[PDB]
Amino acid sequence: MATLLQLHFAFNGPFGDAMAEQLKPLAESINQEPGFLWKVWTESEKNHEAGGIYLFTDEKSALAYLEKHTARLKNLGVEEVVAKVFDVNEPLSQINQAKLA
Amino acid sequence: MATLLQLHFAFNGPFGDAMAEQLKPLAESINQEPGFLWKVWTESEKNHEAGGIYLFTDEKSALAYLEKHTARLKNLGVEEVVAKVFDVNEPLSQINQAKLA
Repeated sequence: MATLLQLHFAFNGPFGDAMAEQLKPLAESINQEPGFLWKVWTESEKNHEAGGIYLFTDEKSALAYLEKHTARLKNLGVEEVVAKVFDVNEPLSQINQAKLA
Repeated sequence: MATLLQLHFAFNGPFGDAMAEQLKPLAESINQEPGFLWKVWTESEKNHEAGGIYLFTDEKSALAYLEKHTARLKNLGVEEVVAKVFDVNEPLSQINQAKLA
């Protein structure tokens, strides 16, 4: 469905490599979630947060699947994954057309 | 600096039009934050959240400016706007090249 979803959590959930390397070949196994369209290529020790915004197979699975990721980090990691699915509010795209033009 | 920042708060902070319409001409006055590159074109009543991810003049001003937005909504709105600046973790961009290719 090419849904754009927010998916991020605090760093020090895993040590970090779980994202930087171990996300690539183990994502479907470790987090147990596919993604379908693309994956999260975000990590920020300086921000103490790891994750970003990426495309998920759909919105409905997306909010349920935060708990998929979260089931790991709630246990050994940190707090919870912040995942929501927003919608495009087109009126304000007027003020978008500077850098994204 | 074309910094990509997360900026979103819960809906029912403003009635909503503060984003949908009133953000466009009043953004610099209401929130009193410029943005520079582009603005946030997100609104989601179904998610009960309003805001998204957009480019800010820089990261340093970005985390300080959450409180700019927040000084309004902490007073009359909802909780606090969620704003963080993440970084690009390029090794996982391998798994990005499906839909963003």
